[PDB]
Amino acid sequence: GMFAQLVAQNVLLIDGPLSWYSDPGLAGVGLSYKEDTKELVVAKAGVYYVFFQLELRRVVAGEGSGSVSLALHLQPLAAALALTVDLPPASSEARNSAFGFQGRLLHLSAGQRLGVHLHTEARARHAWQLTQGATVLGLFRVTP
Amino acid sequence: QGMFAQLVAQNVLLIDGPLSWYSDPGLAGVSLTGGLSYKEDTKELVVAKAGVYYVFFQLELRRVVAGEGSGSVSLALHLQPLRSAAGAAALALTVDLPPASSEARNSAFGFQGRLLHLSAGQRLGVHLHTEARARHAWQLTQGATVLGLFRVTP
Amino acid sequence: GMFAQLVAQNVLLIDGPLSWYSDPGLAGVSLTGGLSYKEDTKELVVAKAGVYYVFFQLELRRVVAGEGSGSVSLALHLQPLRSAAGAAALALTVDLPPASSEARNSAFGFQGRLLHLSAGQRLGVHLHTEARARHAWQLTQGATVLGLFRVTPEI
Repeated sequence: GMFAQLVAQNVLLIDGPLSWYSDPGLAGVGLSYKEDTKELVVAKAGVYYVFFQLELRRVVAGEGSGSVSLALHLQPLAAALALTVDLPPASSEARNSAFGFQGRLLHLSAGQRLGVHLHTEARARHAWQLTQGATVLGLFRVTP
Repeated sequence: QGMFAQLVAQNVLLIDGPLSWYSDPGLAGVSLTGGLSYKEDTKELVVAKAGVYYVFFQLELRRVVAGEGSGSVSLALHLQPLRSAAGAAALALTVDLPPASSEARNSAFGFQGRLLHLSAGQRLGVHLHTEARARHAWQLTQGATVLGLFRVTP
Repeated sequence: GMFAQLVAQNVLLIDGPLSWYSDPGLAGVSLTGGLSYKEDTKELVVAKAGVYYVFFQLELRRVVAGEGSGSVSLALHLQPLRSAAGAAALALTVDLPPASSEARNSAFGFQGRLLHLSAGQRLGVHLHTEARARHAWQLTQGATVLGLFRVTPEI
C-alpha cells in the first residue's frame, strides 16, 4: 500500500485503454492491477504522487505527423492526469523521437480504480509507435 | 502528519507578475492540514514545518485566437524575501509558444521538479514572465498551472 | 533521510560523463544518509539499498544566433548492472532545432522513475550529442540536475 510502478504492453498507436505489466526492474522487493479490465486499483486510501511518462519513436522514415495524448481516468466514469505529446513532421534534421512527463498529487480513495487511455490524432498514424518499456505509470503515497 | 500541498493558479492572461493561487479542489476534503498556507495579500505561499521537500510546478497554455502567438513564457519560484547573492530562482520553467501553421499544435506544456530545503515559515512566490509577440493570443489553461510539494524527511 | 541532489559543472557539450557538485540549495542538511559523490569516477554511490524516486533534468540554450542544429541525449547508468538491469535506467533525449524565423532558442527535458537501487551502486550520467554546430548550444549552468530520495528501504 506504499507504491506501485508498471509498464505498458502496447506498441502500436491505437485509440483505447492500455494494458500494463509490472515493472520488471522492481521485482526483487501492495496495489493490484486487474488484467481483465486493465485497471490499477489502489489498496489503501491516501494522497499519492501519481505520474506517467511517454516516449515515442518514428518507425517509417519520412512519414508521420500529428500528436498523441495519454489520459489517466478515475474509474468508473475531465481526467486526473493529462499528457499530450507532439509528433513533428518529417524532414532533414528533424526529430525521430518525442517524450512527455507529468506528475501530480492525487487523492485516491481505497478501492479507486485507475485507467489510462491513449488517443491519437495524426496523419500516417502507423509511422510512430510507443517505445517498449518507455511509457511508464507510477505512484507512491505520501500521507497515511 | 504527511505535510503536503498542491495549488493551481487563477491567472489566465499572459501578464508579467506574481501568480494568484487557490488550493487544489481535488484535494479539498483531506484530514491533514497540508503544511503550506497561501497568504492572499502578497500572493505568497508559506511553508508550515521545516524540512526537505520535492517541489514541482507545471505549466500549460492554449492559443485562444487562431493565427498569432510566438515567443516563450517562463515560471520562476523565488524564496522570499530574496536572501541569495545570485538572484536565481529555486525553480524555473520555460515553455515555448509554437507559431501558427497548418499541422501545428495549439498547446504548450512544461514540467520541472527539484528538491528544496525550506525552513519553517519560508514564503514562496511564483512569478510569470513572457517574452512573446502578440501574447494576447495565448493564455494559461484553466486548472493546468499547478504547484505542489511534499516533505521527504520526518 | 537518504536523499541527494547534484548539479552538473559542465556547460560545453562534449560527449562523456558529466561532473557534478552537491546542490547548494540543500547545504543546510548536506547529503544526509550515506550517499556520497566520487569525483574520480564522477559517480554517486548508494549506501542504503531500497527503492528510490530518481529524476534528472536538462536545459540547453542557443548561445550563437543563426547556428546550431541537432539533438542531445542524457543517460543514467547504474553500475554494476543488477540482474542485467542498470544501463540507461533513465534516458532522455531532447532536440535542438535549427535556428530560423521565430525558432526556439532553448530546450528542456525532465524524467523521473522509481528505481530499485542496491547497496553500493554507482550512479553516472553520460551526455551524448549529435549536432551540426555543437558549440552554438550549451548547458545552462545550474539547470541540469540529478536528484533522488527513498520511498521504502527494503534490502
